[PDB]
Amino acid sequence: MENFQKVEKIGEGYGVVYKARNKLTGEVVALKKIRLVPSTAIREISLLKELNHPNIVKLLDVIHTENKLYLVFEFLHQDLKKFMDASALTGIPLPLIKSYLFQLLQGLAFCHSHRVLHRDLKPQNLLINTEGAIKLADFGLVVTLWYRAPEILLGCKYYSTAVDIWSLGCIFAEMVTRRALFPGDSEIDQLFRIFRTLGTPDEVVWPGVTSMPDYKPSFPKWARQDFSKVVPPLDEDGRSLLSQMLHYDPNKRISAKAALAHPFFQDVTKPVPHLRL
Ligand SMILES: CN(C)CCCOc1ccc(Nc2cc(-n3cnc4ccccc43)ncn2)nc1
Repeated sequence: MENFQKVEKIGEGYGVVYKARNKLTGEVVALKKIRLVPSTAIREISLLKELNHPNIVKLLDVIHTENKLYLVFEFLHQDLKKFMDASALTGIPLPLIKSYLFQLLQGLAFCHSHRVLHRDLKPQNLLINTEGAIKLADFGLVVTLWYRAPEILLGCKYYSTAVDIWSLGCIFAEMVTRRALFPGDSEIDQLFRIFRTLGTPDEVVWPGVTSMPDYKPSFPKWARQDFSKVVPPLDEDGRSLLSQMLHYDPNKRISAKAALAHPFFQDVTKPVPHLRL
C-alpha cells in the first residue's frame, strides 16, 4: 500500500474508491479499500480475479495486508451517471445507447454463465472509456433502490441472475428518457412506483407472487400502463426488449443471452462517445 499514491476519491462502493498511482510502475488505477478479514471473503474475492471479460472492469490485484483489503482495478475515466448527466440536454444518441446495452448484456451473459450475479447494477458502477467500451464494476458479494428487482424488494432470499436484467432494463429506460424509471426513496415507495407503472403483480402474471415473504394481500391494486407512455422515444424493438427485461416473473424475464439475439440489436454498431474528461 505504501506502493500507491492516492490522487482523489472517486466513489463509494463495501468501501471507498480512489484514483491512485502505483509509485513504482507509474500505473494509474482505481483502488477500492474494503470496509474492515474473513477466510471466506478472501477466497471468494480471489476467484473474481479470474473472471475476466472485455466488459468487466479488470481486477488487477487483491492486497490483503493487514486487516484491510484493497482491490486494485484498471482505471476508467468516467461513469455512466456522469455521462448521462453531461448528455442530459440532448440525450445519449440511440446508437450509443444500443452499443452500451449490448456490451453490458455481453458482460452479464458471461458473469451469469459462471453463476456470478452482480446484484447492484446502477449508472454509478458502469464505467466508460474513450474508445466506446462500457464495463461492469463493483460486483457485490444513502443506498439507491431505483434499480432493485421486485423479487428482492418482496423478500426473496434466493434470487437469480434475473435481478441484473431488471436493473439493466431500468438503466436502458433511463438512458432513453433521461429520467430514472422508478426513483423510490424507500422499499415500499420503490415497490409502489413499480406497481403504479407495471400494474400490481398477481398470480396470473407472476405465479407464486402472493407467497413471497413481504407480499401483502392489502397492497393497492394498480392497473398496468402502456410502454408507449413509459419510454416514448424508443422504437417498438427497444420497447419489446425492455418489456421482456422488466417481466415481473424472474423465470419469464429475458436472459442476457436471449436478449443479445433480440431484433433490437440487428443494427448494433460501436460508436465512440464524446467525453469531456
Ligand atoms: C470525483 N467524483 C466527483 C467523480 C464521480 C465518479 O467518477 C469516476 C471516475 C472514474 C472512475 N473510475 C473507475 C472506477 C472503478 N470502480 C471500481 N469499483 C467501483 C465501485 C464504484 C464505483 C466505481 C468503481 N473502477 C475503475 N475505474 N470512477 C468514478
